Amino acid sequence: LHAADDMQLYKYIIKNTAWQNGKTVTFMPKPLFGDNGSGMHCHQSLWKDGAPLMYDETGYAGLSDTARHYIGGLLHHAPSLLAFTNPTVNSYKRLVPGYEAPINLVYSQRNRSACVRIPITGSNPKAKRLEFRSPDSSGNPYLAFSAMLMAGLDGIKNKIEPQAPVDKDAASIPQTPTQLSDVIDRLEADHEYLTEGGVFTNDLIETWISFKRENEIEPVNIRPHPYEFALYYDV
Amino acid sequence: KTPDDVFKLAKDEKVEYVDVRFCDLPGIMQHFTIPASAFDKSVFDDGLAFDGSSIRGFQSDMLLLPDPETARIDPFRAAKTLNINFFVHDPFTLEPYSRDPRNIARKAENYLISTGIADTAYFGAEAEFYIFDSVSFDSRANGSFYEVDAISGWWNTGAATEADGSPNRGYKVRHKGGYFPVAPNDQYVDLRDKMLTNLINSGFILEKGHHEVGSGGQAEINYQFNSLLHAADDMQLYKYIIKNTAWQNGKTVTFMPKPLFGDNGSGMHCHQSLWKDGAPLMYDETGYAGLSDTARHYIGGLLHHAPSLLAFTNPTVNSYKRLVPGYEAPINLVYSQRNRSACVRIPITGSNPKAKRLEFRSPDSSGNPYLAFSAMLMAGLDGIKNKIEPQAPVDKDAASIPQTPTQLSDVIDRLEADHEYLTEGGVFTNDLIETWISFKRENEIEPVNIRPHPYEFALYYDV
Amino acid sequence: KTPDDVFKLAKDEKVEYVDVRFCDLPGIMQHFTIPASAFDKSVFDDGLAFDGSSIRGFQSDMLLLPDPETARIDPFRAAKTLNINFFVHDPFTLEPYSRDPRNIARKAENYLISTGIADTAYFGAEAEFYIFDSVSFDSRANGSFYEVDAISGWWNTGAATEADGSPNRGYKVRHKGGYFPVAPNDQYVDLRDKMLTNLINSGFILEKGHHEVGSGGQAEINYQFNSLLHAADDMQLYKYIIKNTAWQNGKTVTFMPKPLFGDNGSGMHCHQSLWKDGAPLMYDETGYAGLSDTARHYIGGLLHHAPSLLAFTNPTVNSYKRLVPGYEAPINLVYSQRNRSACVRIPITGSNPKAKRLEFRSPDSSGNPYLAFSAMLMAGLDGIKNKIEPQAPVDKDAASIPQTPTQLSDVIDRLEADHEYLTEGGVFTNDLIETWISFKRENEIEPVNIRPHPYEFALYYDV
Amino acid sequence: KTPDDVFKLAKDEKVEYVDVRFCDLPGIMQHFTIPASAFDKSVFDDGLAFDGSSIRGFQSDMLLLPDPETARIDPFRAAKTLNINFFVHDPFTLEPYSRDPRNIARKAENYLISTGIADTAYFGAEAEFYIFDSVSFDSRANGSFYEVDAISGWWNTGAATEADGSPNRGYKVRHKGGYFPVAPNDQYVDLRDKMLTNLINSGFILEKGHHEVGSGGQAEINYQFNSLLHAADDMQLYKYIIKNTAWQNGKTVTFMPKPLFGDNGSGMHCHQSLWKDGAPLMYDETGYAGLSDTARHYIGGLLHHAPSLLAFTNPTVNSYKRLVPGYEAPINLVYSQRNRSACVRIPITGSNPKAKRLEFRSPDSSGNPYLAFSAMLMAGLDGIKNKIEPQAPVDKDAASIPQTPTQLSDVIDRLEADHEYLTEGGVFTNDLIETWISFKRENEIEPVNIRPHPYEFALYYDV
Ligand SMILES: Cn1c(N2CCOCC2)nc2c1c(=O)n(Cc1ccc(Cl)c(Cl)c1)c(=O)n2C
Ligand SMILES: Cn1c(N2CCOCC2)nc2c1c(=O)n(Cc1ccc(Cl)c(Cl)c1)c(=O)n2C
Ligand SMILES: Cn1c(N2CCOCC2)nc2c1c(=O)n(Cc1ccc(Cl)c(Cl)c1)c(=O)n2C
Ligand SMILES: [Cl-]
Ligand SMILES: [Cl-]
Ligand SMILES: [Cl-]
Ligand SMILES: [Cl-]
Repeated sequence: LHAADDMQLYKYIIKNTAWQNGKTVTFMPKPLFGDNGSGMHCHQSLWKDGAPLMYDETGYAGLSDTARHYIGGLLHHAPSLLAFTNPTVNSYKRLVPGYEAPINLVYSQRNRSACVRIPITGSNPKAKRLEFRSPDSSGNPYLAFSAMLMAGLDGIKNKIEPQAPVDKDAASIPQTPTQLSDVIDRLEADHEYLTEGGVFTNDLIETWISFKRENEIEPVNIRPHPYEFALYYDV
Repeated sequence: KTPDDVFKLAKDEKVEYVDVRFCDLPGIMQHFTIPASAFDKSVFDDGLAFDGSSIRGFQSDMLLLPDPETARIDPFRAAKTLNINFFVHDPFTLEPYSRDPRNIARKAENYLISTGIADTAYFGAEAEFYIFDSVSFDSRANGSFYEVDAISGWWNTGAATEADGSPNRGYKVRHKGGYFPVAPNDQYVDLRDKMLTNLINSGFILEKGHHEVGSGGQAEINYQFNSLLHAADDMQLYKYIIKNTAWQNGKTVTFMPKPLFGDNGSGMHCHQSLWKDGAPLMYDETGYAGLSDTARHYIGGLLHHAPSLLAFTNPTVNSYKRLVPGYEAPINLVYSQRNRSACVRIPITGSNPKAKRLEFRSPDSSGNPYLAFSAMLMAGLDGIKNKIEPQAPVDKDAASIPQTPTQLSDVIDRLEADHEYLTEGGVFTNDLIETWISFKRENEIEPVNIRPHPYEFALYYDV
Repeated sequence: KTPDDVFKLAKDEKVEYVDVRFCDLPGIMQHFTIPASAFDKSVFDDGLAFDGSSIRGFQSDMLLLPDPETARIDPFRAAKTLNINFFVHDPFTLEPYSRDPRNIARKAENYLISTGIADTAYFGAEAEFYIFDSVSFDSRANGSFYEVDAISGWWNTGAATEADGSPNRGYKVRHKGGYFPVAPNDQYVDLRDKMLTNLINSGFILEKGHHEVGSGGQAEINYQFNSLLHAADDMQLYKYIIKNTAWQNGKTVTFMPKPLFGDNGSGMHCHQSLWKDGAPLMYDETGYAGLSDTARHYIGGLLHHAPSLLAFTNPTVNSYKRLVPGYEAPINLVYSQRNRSACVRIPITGSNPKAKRLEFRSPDSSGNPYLAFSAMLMAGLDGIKNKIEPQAPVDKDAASIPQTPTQLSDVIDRLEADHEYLTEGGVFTNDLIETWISFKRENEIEPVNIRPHPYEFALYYDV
Repeated sequence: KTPDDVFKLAKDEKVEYVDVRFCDLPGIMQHFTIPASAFDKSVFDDGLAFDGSSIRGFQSDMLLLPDPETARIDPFRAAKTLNINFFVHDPFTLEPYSRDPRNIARKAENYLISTGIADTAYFGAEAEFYIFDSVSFDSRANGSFYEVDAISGWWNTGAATEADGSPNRGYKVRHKGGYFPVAPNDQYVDLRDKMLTNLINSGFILEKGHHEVGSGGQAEINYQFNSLLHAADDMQLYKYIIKNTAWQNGKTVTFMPKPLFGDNGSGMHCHQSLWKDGAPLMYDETGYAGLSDTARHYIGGLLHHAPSLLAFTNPTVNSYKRLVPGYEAPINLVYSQRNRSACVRIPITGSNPKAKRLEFRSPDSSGNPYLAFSAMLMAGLDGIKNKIEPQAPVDKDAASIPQTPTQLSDVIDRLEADHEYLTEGGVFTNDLIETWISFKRENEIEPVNIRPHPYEFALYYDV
């Protein structure tokens, strides 16, 4: 909760420092074509009774059973999870099918192209964690962090096993969907994990799906893109 | 029309040049020019040699053979010129080149004959366009824009003076209740008439049921149908004449499906029928809407293959701004007689068997009529061969009725998954289909996809 | 054509002035004018005297003798004028001046005869050019620029209004799939036709295989080949007609190899063949690609001497912006039948022996066709005399294949190291070759070299 | 200087932030910032972790270790900041990363020791720069420009008013006979003094023989030499202080070799000497110009390896606009005592053994001093190990004397062919040299090569 509060305050302070100094800031995922997008890397760990739960010397990359299953949840639910972690049409201009894009549904230790990265922290158990790389700053950190935790928890409860990790840089590796409308469809089809313990309600999820369809997806869709004039004016 | 007819036309009209025209893959006509004195019998017999990376459009020698039916005097070129369309052949083998759209249309017609189902496929097209005064656009790292404009555009009622500094005289607003008001609301009468005149002078046949229509800056002139290949030739010539009549009169035309947001898109309604031994095949008093078994099965093919068929009939990203999920949009995969919202409509023609036909309403003018008409025929023919039964027709205006896909990328995926019907008889080749899929993915779908949309800034700049 | 033919043309056309033309070293035609009334037999017999620092281009008296085959009515000059090309002779000795490019082309033709190898060398050239609306540039102590522009240039899609304040009407963008679209995409149709018409009226022969082509602002009109000297005369006249047709219609043309960055360069494909006693020498059914021993050895010479040959066929710094190490560039020192990437291509002409020839693809229009065609013949002749065997031909599209050098300074070095083949029969003299090497080094290579390039500021200002 | 010294400086100066600096390959310093409160002993012992695609410059985790000798208060940053340079290490192995220029300089120093030839290599550099008021440039399809400007530039004597509309007050023209006139001809006195003051405040030592000099917009401030690595650190800090002193006073500085055509280029004269056990190794009364065997052999190495050495000392395309084949240019591969035109000069220092050294005059400021100094040492050390004998020195002012290559592409070729001396002791690795060769070819040489130069339009538009 307070991490999300911190994010809101971060954005507030960044935007207003700029504003007071005659500038203007955007957190939108992709304001510049042919230049770096803006992402939000999310580090996550679970703790119990003041002790870390993610570490195990014996597991791959120092990961416990609980950690691996959490990852299992993230990767399995990713297509729907992006409805909160990457909630805008503009998000999918960053998450693009042919680059360094964190769109590959695998976990890794070296591959700066996987959804989930395990930062190298050595043998210090406290530092062990997972970094979800896909998200951006375009939505709601309260909802995004919550949704991530719910995916992880569903992964633990159902002992979901993730695909084998990939440490080297074809059609074998699954992708995150490439459009908001697709991820909204996936959210509609698979939101059971979010309703566990009444954290998200069906009512809220349906509202979110409606809002994005009617206010965001469709209004962009019906409006001719300037580049369509370059392509097609003279057909 | 024969070679001798063409030479006679050349001599009578005192032609100075001959323009050698051939169609490229996306649907733009290409040309080079030769002196009339070099246009003789050896052009029809041996053909014209031309560099084959130039004929192919990518970076070997090709041979061009003229189609005498397509010969027309160019009404725009100062030097008296005869335009003729050609087919692309391999120089060694004389084989029709498999990626020349005109060959594909010819192959489609020959295939029809070879199945014994019919001997002629007739296509009639009604194509809309917009007349503008100006267009500009660009796409940069830090920004993007487009702007189309017209003196009489309804968005200009507030202008203090026109672009040339002359006064605003009004008569711009579109009213409820009537789409086709008389002058001065109609501000394009004389220009449209010039287009009409040029079409009639260029051999277009306008008779009963053919008209010139205008609504704001939008217009349409329809004309007599033709057999498949020559119907597509007619469409190319139509576009050529409309664009250049506008150009010569200080205007600029677009056939793009959706140039204006919140205004009518531009469609191409395609009428189709099959004929054998001078007799129609679509009629039967006893069938629904007067349709024979052959007609119903053709419809079956159209509706079944529609998701992939749109890759040719609606081949651009901009197409899907017209085919939009919540309007009057011809996106519903049903056939009907009253519903101006179904893919296939059966125009009401009474009991005259000759007039019976089907109108495919989804297409637009943004692609290649040679490929689009061919693709439509192939869908229909696969429908007949496999006796495909269409869903029950719908004559009344929920989740029950299937839709056409809503994005070019989706219809390209569907083409990839289901193009078997197009390869029958070698009309389309797997090679060509794969090329078409690549081209649309790399040059159209992806380049639009990676570029932020202006409205994304309205929605998201301040997230 | 005889002197009497020329006098008859002068009298029939009511010529008022005769333009005395001669070629300078780099390749620009020079002139002065005399009244027609002073153009008589004594011009052909004795010649015209003219100050010989003026004829030579540097700072003695020279004599000019007319070539009757080059006589043409000037279609641009208001006062009726006859243009004729001349040879430069020493007044005392009547010796052909060794630095007049026209003499060098004549010497090349006579040398051919004297070797007994053949009696006629035919050259066919296809030369591209760009049509622009404007050009400006300068080079100062603290800055430098150039800018070429055209209303219809693809970089101008975003212009609010045109340079004259008229509205932007679009149709500027180059599409994938087709290089030669019809109007209105083709925005130079009428102007190109005017160029074509002027060429035909000026005695150029356009028959089977000859065409007018346009792509954006780029164009080409090819025409019937000719014997070496007169083929080069034809090229000079071609450029003259293209440039001035443009000029009279408010445009400006350039034949420079590479005016546009990231767009097609302008090349000059050079077709060549040798003939003896009215019969072709290049054909043999049994040889690869129908090539005789004489043809293959000619190719051997072209490829062996290519690095030095480019000093005349690609004689400018700007040439090497077209001949660039990573493209479709005709820079690969091989011959081929399919590979549009080899220096020498053998056009496919079937079994007709007369049509067999070789196409040297590397050259551009930036220099001197008299010197370029001569230099090409000498390379081919040295190849025959020494029976030089070319590498195995390549019909498929690594470090194995040798390249043409990539800079003018390199090819000038190679010319300095290997010009023996040019001095055979005294066609080129050592004196001339040394002068050419000096000129290019001091006036072209070095002046470009010492001037910072604008992109160096992008790369390095902040180092 | 020790870690404790640095902490003491941080505390005394009330530093708010620490700037973590590391050098990229081409030679620009990179940084990120941490709060001062996180700058403690664990920074020196364990280092700082940072994303290793960010540290590497291409698209794994890297560790950064501070060099206490490089700590300096930033005089420009409003928040009180301490700048420190770092070495890049692999996190797992603690191995110095082989492509961090700072490590390379360190490896060079350690290698020297390990050969027993000497224990310390001293480098002194004199680097010139230009002060301008403005710069702009671009590179587009249809045109290209750059423009640098200064109110007092000699090309501006004719200006009716200055850029701000204030009157032209003259005193701009450069006169014959004196390069360093006093004010008001000298229009940068106060700005240069600010630069001088900032250097002194930043730990630069200026004593006997050190000065501030200005000529038009050009300037130089030299300062006490240092051991190799730290001399390169000093150079980076020098450039930093010059550029930002200018920036804070509304000006803009460039260290590019040749910003002005027909005005002095900007060079970096590099003084070098070897020392062992606190004693000089370069002196010998008996040798020519007071040079020991070790010195002469070092020179031998420099002159022998110069063609490849310039890949680091003169690493840009713009470098070769200064090193031009017909001037005072330090391009002659000889050593001398009087000839201000030789690569290596021996400054006259009399019989004081400590002062004896060699000045390499060819280099400029356009690259990476860490790599340049290292490469120079390696050439010298290869010269000593193989007792390379240099050509006879030249004290008088033809084709006898060898030149440095005249183009970056040539020196890159020479580096590719001869880089064995750089890999001795693993100072440079083959991997790094290949990367450097690729980088220069793909990002610098080729991009300049493919872009038409403005002067080509002057020369060739009308061919
Ligand atoms: C009226 N119409 C249109 N137009 C409808 C109005 O817009 C122009 C096309 N297209 C038609 C028809 C049309 O009537 N038919 C049927 C058809 C076919 C061949 C013959 Cl000989 C005859 Cl007499 C009739 C057709 O087969 N097609 C394709
Ligand atoms: C078609 N062509 C072209 N053109 C190719 C198309 O562009 C213009 C030049 N150049 C040719 C040829 C060409 O055919 N020949 C061979 C040649 C030579 C002499 C005679 Cl009498 C005859 Cl009938 C044929 C040649 O020797 N040359 C040089
Ligand atoms: C005067 N100078 C310059 N400057 C010349 C004027 O511009 C600044 C560099 N650079 C020098 C020298 C220079 O004197 N030396 C020799 C040297 C080396 C070490 C010691 Cl302890 C001493 Cl006392 C002298 C050197 O080794 N280098 C590198
Ligand atoms: Cl979407
Ligand atoms: Cl799409
Ligand atoms: Cl050069
Ligand atoms: Cl270079």
